Amino acid sequence: QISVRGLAGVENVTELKKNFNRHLHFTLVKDRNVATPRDYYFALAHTVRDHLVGRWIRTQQHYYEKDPKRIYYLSLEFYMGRTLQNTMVNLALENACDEATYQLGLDMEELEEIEEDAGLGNGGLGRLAACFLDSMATLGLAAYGYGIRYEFGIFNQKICGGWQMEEADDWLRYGNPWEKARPEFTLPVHFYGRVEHTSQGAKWVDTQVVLAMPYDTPVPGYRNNVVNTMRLWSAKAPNDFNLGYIQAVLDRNLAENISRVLYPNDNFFEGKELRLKQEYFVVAATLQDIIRRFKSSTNFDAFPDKVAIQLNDTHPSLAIPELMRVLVDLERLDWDKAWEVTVKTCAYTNHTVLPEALERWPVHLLETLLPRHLQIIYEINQRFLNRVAAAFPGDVDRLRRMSLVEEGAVKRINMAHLCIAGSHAVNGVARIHSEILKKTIFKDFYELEPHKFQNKTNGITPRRWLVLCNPGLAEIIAERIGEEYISDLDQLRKLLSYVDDEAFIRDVAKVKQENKLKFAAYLEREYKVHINPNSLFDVQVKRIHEYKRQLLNCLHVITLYNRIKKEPNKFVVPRTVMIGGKAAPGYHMAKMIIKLITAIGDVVNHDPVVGDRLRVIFLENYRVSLAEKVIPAADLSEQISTAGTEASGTGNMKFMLNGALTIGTMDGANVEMAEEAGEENFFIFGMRVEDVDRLDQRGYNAQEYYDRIPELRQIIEQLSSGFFSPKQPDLFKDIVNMLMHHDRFKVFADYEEYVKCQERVSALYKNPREWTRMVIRNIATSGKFSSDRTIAQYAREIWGVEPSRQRLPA
Amino acid sequence: QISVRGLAGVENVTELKKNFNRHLHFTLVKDRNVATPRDYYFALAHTVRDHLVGRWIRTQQHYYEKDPKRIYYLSLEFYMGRTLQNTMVNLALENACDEATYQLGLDMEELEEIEEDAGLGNGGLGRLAACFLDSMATLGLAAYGYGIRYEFGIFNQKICGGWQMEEADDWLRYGNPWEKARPEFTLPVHFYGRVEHTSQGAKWVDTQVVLAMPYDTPVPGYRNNVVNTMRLWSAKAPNDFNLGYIQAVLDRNLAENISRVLYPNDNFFEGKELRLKQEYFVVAATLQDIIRRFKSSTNFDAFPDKVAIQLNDTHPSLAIPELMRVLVDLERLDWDKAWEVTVKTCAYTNHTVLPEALERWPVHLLETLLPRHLQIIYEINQRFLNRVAAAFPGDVDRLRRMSLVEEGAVKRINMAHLCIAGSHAVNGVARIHSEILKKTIFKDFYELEPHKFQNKTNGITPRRWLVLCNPGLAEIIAERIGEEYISDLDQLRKLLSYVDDEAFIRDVAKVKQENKLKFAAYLEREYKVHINPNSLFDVQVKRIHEYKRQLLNCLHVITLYNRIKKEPNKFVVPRTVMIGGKAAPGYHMAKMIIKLITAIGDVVNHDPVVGDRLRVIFLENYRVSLAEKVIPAADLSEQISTAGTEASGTGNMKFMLNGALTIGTMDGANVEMAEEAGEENFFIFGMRVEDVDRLDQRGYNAQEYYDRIPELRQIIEQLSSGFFSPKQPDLFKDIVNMLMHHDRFKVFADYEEYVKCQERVSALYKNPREWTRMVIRNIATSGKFSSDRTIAQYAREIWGVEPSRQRLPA
Ligand SMILES: N[C@@H]1[C@@H](O)[C@H](O)[C@@H](CO)O[C@H]1c1nc(-c2ccc3ccccc3c2)n[nH]1
Ligand SMILES: N[C@@H]1[C@@H](O)[C@H](O)[C@@H](CO)O[C@H]1c1nc(-c2ccc3ccccc3c2)n[nH]1
Ligand SMILES: *Cc1c(COP(=O)(O)O)cnc(C)c1O
Ligand SMILES: *Cc1c(COP(=O)(O)O)cnc(C)c1O
Repeated sequence: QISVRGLAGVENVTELKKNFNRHLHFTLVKDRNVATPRDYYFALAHTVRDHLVGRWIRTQQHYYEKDPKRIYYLSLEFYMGRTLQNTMVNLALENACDEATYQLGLDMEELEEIEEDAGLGNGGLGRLAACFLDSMATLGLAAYGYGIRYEFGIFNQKICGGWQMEEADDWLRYGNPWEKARPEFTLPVHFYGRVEHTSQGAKWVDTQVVLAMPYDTPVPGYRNNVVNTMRLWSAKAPNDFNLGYIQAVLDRNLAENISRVLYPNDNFFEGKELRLKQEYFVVAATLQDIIRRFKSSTNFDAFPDKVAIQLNDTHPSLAIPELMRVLVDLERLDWDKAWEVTVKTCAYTNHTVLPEALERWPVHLLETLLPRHLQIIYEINQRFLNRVAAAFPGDVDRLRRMSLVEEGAVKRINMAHLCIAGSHAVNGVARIHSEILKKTIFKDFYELEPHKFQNKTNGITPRRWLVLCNPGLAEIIAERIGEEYISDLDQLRKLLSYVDDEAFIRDVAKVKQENKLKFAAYLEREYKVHINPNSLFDVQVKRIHEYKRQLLNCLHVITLYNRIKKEPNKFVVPRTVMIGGKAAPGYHMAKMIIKLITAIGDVVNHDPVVGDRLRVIFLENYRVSLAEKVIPAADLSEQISTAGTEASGTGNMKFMLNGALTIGTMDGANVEMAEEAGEENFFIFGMRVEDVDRLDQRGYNAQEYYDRIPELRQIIEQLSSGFFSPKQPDLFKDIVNMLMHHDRFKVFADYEEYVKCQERVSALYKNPREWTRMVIRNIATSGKFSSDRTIAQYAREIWGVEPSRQRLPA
Repeated sequence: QISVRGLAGVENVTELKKNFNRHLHFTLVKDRNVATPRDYYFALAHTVRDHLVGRWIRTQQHYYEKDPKRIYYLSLEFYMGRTLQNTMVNLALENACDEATYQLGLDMEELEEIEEDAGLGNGGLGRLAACFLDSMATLGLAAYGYGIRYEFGIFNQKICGGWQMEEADDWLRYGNPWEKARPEFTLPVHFYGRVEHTSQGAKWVDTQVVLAMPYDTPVPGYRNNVVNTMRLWSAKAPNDFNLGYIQAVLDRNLAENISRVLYPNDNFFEGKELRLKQEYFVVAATLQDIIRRFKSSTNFDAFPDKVAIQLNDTHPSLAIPELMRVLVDLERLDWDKAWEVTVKTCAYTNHTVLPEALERWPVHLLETLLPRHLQIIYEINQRFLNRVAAAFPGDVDRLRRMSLVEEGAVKRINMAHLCIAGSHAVNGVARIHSEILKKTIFKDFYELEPHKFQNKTNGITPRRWLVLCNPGLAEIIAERIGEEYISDLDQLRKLLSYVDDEAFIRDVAKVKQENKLKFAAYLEREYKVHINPNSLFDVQVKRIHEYKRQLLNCLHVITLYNRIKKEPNKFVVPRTVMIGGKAAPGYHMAKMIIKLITAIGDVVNHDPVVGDRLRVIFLENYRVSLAEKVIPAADLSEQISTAGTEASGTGNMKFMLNGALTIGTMDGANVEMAEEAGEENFFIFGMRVEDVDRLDQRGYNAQEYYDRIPELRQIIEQLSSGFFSPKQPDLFKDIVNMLMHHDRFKVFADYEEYVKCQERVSALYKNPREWTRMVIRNIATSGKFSSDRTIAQYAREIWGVEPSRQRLPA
């Protein structure tokens, strides 16, 4: 039916149906009378996977014969979401499968909804990994994502009594048609042991062995017949393992626990052993695989011309000492040559400046678990500190601050320092974030090695984040400017000359309305809740965190509520305020915030005076596949972190792409978004970075805001006295308390400017034509935030590789 | 090439090749340049599985429409072995796959060897279950095998320093192309809880829930297009399970341990909780499945006309109280009606009379774990004991002996008594065994209910145990009498009129010789050991156990050795003595026996005076697929258990079928084998049942044999003094000791008659023509021991079902 969904040729359709019935009989062992929709999803999934196969074999083939430089993207997280629609989109099968399934009288859209999210990440970081893979494939790069195949992904979020409950995300229960187990490339990983010295050199002995078994997942490029690989390792016990008898066999669990579960903390370090085992496991098995693949081209000098290893934060920072261990202890290169090889191979992306997110591992942990790596780390440190001493003679304090070893009650290794020492490039993830790295957190490193520091502002793939989740907007755009923008997002600027085209204005607004209608129904059906879809859709979707300031949003919500109650008969632009996100299981305050939100919902949604002027909806189980539904439906995107705390953000970009206006602070990539659209086209409010710092110097006193702002004071009194929790009047005492005495994120500082800015949004919503011209100005300048731009920048400025857009043959 | 292997039609062959390349590309994602033999095995396995599918769907279909009475074979063990060749044989594909693979230049026989044994059993009992399935399918019965899909089967056996080491049998490591996961028919199983009483009735509450997820395996009939199902349950935790966070997820192991590992004790009870959980798990999930299938035909009166449940020993005896629980507590039938339903549904096969193999569960165990079932058991007991009292008034002692509850320091439930009480038929497994049940172990039950007691002598399937493992013998038989014998084994009597046919004599002997050559090479290649293949092949293959008397065999071996040393220049028929079998991991004495055997091998195989007159080979890792190789190669079958201890045996039958003569005691099915062949055609020696009993009454004194038999005394002295263990001279003190003071199995009683009988075997081996006429007389009368005979007897005399041989359509 729509043209960006490709051709539905009579041969293709006939062929898809034929194969759909083949898989149902042969793969699924079902006939047409007993098949459930789950079965139909499956037969469709095997039919689409069939189209990937020749392309996958041919791509892996071509890399063997061309032997280009290979990129290894190492991450503990890959937040994939569903695979079926993405695969159709990338192979131009969407319309033909739609047609094929229709003629068997099945509805594709209904089948698509049965597929489980692969939720192997927490939020922005794992999801960036996913976008990056799609972009690497679309840009023809010989790139491999490497991670852990967790048996349980991010937990499923239930609400009970307005509280978060956690359930295990058992995503493999029904099988994963997308992965291919490769038990033939199983590799040993070593743990514990001790180090002996020979005349030969150091030797790591008496280790426990855990096996790493890889699972391969196809990553198709956008219509280029390139299919790359994501390889994910699983832990398996060896068979002599432990080997009274029964118990030995049952104790094989203790080794396979390494890959059992994703750690669910977003932007927060927890120094547990099982986590460090996860990090060593993925690093050890990957390096052997990388090395094996290099030996099928004695000579390690060429290694950096054949291999780039990108580290996704510090989570795989052990790649650096592991690479040293292999080169020094097993390959017998001298120290300096090995070190040159390592530094030229490795690059580090930093994703955060929150000090509680920075990985600092206790020494006693690394000493029991990885005792050779601890030796290598010390040796790295000593040599690094000798370079600091020679460049800054006498600056003793520099030496202490720059050490990889933190002194203190418990000695720690600062993994970020290890990454900077052992990488040729260190990048941040938006311009302002990269500037903060050079000015504060890594100022010392930057003075030593200015040439290492770079910026690579994040992007999102427009395949999933536009073509796939928003076919109607994709189509009306293609109707005006063609299809070429989908792999060249800068082309969206051509849309500026349509900003006064009456028919374009109408089409952008109609697509938004259709998405609102579709999402409003999805609310009704799956969670029995009624929204007015003429209202403005105010959405804040992201992990629950104090720095992200869902609490600021709550204050605005409660204010609107209080204003309606004071003057009940006054006009007010209707809103639906939707806030969604998971809280880490032990982050008590994030759990209270979820509770505050739903408690506000209970008061607000049941007030008859309110009518349908204000609704507050907490969106349960926020995940990739729910982002695909709500983001196209949003009018207002809330990006309201304290200036200097959100490294980049990427939800922000998703919404700019999809026809929402942004109310945000000058934080993270919001700064670049505003500069691409024009500050007039954005709702900028609040402290700048500079303002937060001025506040830190004289001291943040929240009391001052509470005395000066009567509307703020009423809200605190309401929170305090049990307005929102009449059965437990003191339920929110921890929230009030934090806000008044211990708020690291200056929620009151920004309140007054936020409410004013929220009034300007309502004023523009009153004028549909102008709301939409501004929407057009946003969508039109969202080109920069394509992850294709970001990856082409990594490729040229870090990896030394040319992207191409040229199709491999079919 | 050979005619029992079916047709190799030009269309078939072309089609198999086409599909073989299809699966290699599409299923396996490999091309021809990177494929390993494991890959080729796999593509061949998916190609053959494709031929099963339409037949499987059509069979399950036909049972729904015909609605015949359904048989449920409940066993904790199913010893399957490999599936590929069996499937080809049964679908008449063997020659065409052979041809198809040859033209791709691959050797089928080499691919077949990559398949793992499904070793989900310990020995005779699990293997009988497997033969029974093949026979049920071949006889057209609507039959389902139900068990547990263990992640680890019987351990792999390594020898180190002549000792058994155990390794985990990780048979699913590479996937199982034969099973189809059916996560849609997942069923709850309940554990722990407590019982409340309502006005409604008893109610089992506050239980832990474990999920049972079924895996289906096709069981093809012999060329009849019937394909039955073996359904095996896997344990899965529920998702709210336990649900700080990480630990909850990791603790899902404690529920899934239920299906993790097969208990490895053959013919020995170990009362561990995990085992009782295994037994309840398979019973609970199966009964729900049975019941669900019955409700798609209010009325439970018809239930016994629609369902037979056969219990494989007492291992699923909880079926009986579970069936009561469902009917009484959930379906709300009164007690008596429920009881009538249960007794008419259930039948019990006993497989052993060894008192240490009998399941007696501690009460405190059933009370914590299954507290309602314990109530039901008591109620069953009380009512049963009231029937005993009314039939035998005043016989107080009868009441105590017949109780389901054993009094004692620890109260126990005698599960065998529960089975007899709650079944309409109780059968033993050979005639002499069934007679011992009625005369000793269950004399009291038999006086109460004579009509319940039956015999059903075991059989083996001739598809695996002749056509498949011994194509050459199958073929020379088909050359004379046709192919029809393969599903009608009695037809082998026609072979008696060929007992003086010179060409037949030559062919039987040539096939034996070829098998010896083939097996002798397999020894050379896989385990670097040299056998003379002109020697007589004396094999004893079975689990290692004191009652099976591998020790008797050792004594014979050592005697032959001593005789050669006394008169080194005298002629002696050369032998290769091969003994193989696993020992249960904690059965110390069985572990010492393995050690004695290999220690005898070290002395005997290195004596230059011996030459190649005597070799002693311990065959490592005895399993189904090694039985398929050694049994066709055997000349002499050793079946030498003390009279009254081996319930039936089935190895005995395998060898009669395959051209070995038998030296055995009048135990188990040896008695029927001898009577079918004629006692002249068998090497019968030793105490009868009656003789063992005479010995028990005056007392077994092993000293008396040691004083009277000088050849026996020399052997004990050699064992004692370190002849066989010169570095640890006292290594065998436990063996000598047991033999002298604590031998429950009267090894010395039988020694003297055994050695004499072994001399008669050597005398006949000297005359090839007469050895072979006698072999012919055995193979010719082995018809009775077909498991088709056994199953047709179960079907008519217990299940009330007519077998048919009529093909379903193709
Ligand atoms: N918060 C940043 C976000 O601004 C940025 O857009 C995105 C991609 O660059 O990454 C986000 C981010 N996630 C994490 C993170 C995620 C999981 C962790 C697990 C353990 C220890 C630290 C951890 C740190 N950092 N930055
Ligand atoms: N020993 C008998 C054998 O003579 C007979 O041929 C075969 C089939 O009927 O079954 C053998 C048998 N196995 C067992 C057995 C096997 C596994 C067990 C696990 C736990 C407790 C008892 C157990 C008892 N009994 N009889
Ligand atoms: C894009 C995305 C994120 C990151 O969102 P931010 O607003 O940058 O925190 C987190 N989760 C999901 C499911 C996403 O799609
Ligand atoms: C037939 C068979 C058995 C049973 O053998 P017995 O001699 O009756 O103890 C045990 N194991 C395997 C592998 C078999 O094939």
